[PDB]
Amino acid sequence: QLSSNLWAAVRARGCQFLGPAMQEEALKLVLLALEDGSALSRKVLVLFVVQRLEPRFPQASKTSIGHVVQLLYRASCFKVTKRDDSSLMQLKEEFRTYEALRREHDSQIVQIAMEAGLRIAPDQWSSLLYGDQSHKSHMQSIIDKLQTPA
Amino acid sequence: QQLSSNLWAAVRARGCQFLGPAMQEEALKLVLLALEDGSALSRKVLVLFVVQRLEPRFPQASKTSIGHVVQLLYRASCFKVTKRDEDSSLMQLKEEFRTYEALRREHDSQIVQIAMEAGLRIAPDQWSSLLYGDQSHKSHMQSIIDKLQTPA
Ligand SMILES: [Cl-]
Ligand SMILES: [Cl-]
Ligand SMILES: [Cl-]
Ligand SMILES: [Cl-]
Ligand SMILES: [Cl-]
Ligand SMILES: [Zn+2]
Repeated sequence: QLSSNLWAAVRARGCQFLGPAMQEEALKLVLLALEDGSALSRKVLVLFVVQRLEPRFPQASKTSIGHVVQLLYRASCFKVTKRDDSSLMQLKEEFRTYEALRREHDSQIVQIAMEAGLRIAPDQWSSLLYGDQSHKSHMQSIIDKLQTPA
Repeated sequence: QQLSSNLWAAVRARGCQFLGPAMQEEALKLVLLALEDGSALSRKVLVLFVVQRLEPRFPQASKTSIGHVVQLLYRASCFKVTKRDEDSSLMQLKEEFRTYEALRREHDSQIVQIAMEAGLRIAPDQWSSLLYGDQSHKSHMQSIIDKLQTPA
């Protein structure tokens, strides 16, 4: 019930979580393209990612990867250069490591759960987002930052 | 060949590469695919974009050789370069070269310029063979040579 309701809330907001392994690889590919400050259109960023993902993850599509990009967009990860032509995205300087990018990504899904009234604990979050229990403290610190400080 | 061997040696000596007519055609189309909308990519990311799509079709493709193809386009003044502080330089295809024909004209002209630098005299028929593997690009090659040789 809980997971189903979380992923519905994510999809309701134009976003997607592709499962722990696929999301991790999708994010590492976004990072590979943008960590040096390259400025890519959605077209080109998605082309870059889908092409490399599709062999291992056949569910990779322009639509599903676009939705992962939208999650990062909603999280304010990008500097956007607007045009008369397709707008460009760069990763903001503070988010050009996997740890940082993953922190904003994960925080955005927690905020979505808060927006939808879902009460999820660190252990549950670790399973949901990583398929393991090695990110409990990572998830606890995300939640603390979204609540009144001590 | 003598002229062919010498031409390609001259190109490679300048940090540039021509992958063969079929392969170079595909490589340039993939550069176009990444850059035709005005995206600004580092050499790193442009090479990655190209090799990831080229290598499955042409298994001899490497980051090193594709890097040399990008250098040929750079040498040919095809890019608008930007550089923010310490971050990597970014390449955009100049607006005038965002079609295959326009991009090939500048690429092909640069290779002709290299031939001239090296003192190689190659006729349009030979050029058509060299750059396209056919005899259907002789007039294209003549126009390129005339533009390099003769003021308009
Ligand atoms: Cl064309
Ligand atoms: Cl012709
Ligand atoms: Cl002809
Ligand atoms: Cl022509
Ligand atoms: Cl032509
Ligand atoms: Zn032509």
